[PDB]
Amino acid sequence: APLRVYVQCNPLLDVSAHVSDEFLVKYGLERGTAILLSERQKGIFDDIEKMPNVRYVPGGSGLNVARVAQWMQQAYKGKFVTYVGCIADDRYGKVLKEAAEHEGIVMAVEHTTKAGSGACAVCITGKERTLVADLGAANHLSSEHMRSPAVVRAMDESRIFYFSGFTLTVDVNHVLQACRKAREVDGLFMINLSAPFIMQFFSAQLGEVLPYTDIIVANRHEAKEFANMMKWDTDCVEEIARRAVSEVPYTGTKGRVVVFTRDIESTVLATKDGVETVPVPQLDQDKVIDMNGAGDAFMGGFLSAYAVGKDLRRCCETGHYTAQEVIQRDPEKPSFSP
Ligand SMILES: Nc1ncnc2c1ncn2[C@@H]1O[C@H](COP(=O)(O)OP(=O)(O)OP(=O)(O)OP(=O)(O)OP(=O)(O)OC[C@H]2O[C@@H](n3cnc4c(N)ncnc43)[C@H](O)[C@@H]2O)[C@@H](O)[C@H]1O
Ligand code: NA
Repeated sequence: APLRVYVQCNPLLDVSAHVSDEFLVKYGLERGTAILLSERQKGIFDDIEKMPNVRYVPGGSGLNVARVAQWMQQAYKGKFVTYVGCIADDRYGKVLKEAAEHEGIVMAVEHTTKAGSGACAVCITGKERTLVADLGAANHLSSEHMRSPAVVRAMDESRIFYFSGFTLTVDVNHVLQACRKAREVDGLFMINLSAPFIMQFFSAQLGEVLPYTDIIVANRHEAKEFANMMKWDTDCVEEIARRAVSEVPYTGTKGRVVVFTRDIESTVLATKDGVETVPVPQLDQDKVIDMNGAGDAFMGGFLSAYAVGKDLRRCCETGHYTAQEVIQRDPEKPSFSP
């Protein structure tokens, strides 16, 4: 029976379409990056929606992670992951809540009338996806909600706490509440770095949370951006991981773990005990489809194995399995267990 997992992020509906390179130029976008919607992107949602074959699917980084983790523990629907974020009681909000609850996630979400539920433009150019997130309701997640009975109950019963780095743009204090709770319950606190812009523009917030963070998960690019933020003169992912273990402030007792994924190259796994690499199983690249990304899916599999007490390398193997499944989607039960 898996340990209970608490996930917090921004629940967003993904609005996905294939766009031209000129579409990216028009909107001031850098291919393959994620940003928050700004005035520079005025009109982008109307434009993408006016297209053929646009898709509307529940998204949000942490909600993706929660759904992949729950998919790996289907005997524990209602009894495994609780997700916290803020939505409106609108069409998008109802769909995000329904998809997650149908899958067995407990959706301890706030409702606001201050903005409509968030959405993310997912602009697909060949093999790459460029993401523009309009948080809407997600940016209004309140301290009142964080102290509400449903949320405190969920935190009290959970032993693994996962926040996306994307939460750092809302209110760092919400994150710190979970950081302190993880200590209270002798649990684990984990964050993903989410995007280079987190390190570029939310470094103060990230700095507040890192000392309380047991496991830091990122990809190759975010690891290099983290090195840049730290002023570390290295692009060596193994070395960046080594230094994030021992040089980034840490006040916990569970042990600091750093996990940096490298797409087809091996995943870097570091602890006080040393640095290892975990190979990614060979996959025919003609099976990799341009629909889904791999990062949240990796994190979902990682948490599904961590929750049942598997060693760190096995957690990585499980994340590779789930990531490889998700990127091949154009599937009822997993064919791999931690
Ligand atoms: N402000 C915000 N707030 C909240 N949500 C927000 C937000 N902004 C955007 N979002 C949300 O973000 C979601 C999309 O997130 P996500 O699903 O994570 O997609 P992504 O961010 O585009 O991730 P990448 O595909 O680039 O993966 P990665 O670089 O992290 O992993 P890696 O390549 O190392 O690969 C990892 C592993 O996968 C496997 N793998 C990957 N590629 C291959 C390959 N080609 N062949 C074999 N294995 C592979 C390997 O095992 C590897 O270790 C959307 O739903 C959106 O709503
Ligand atoms: Na991601």
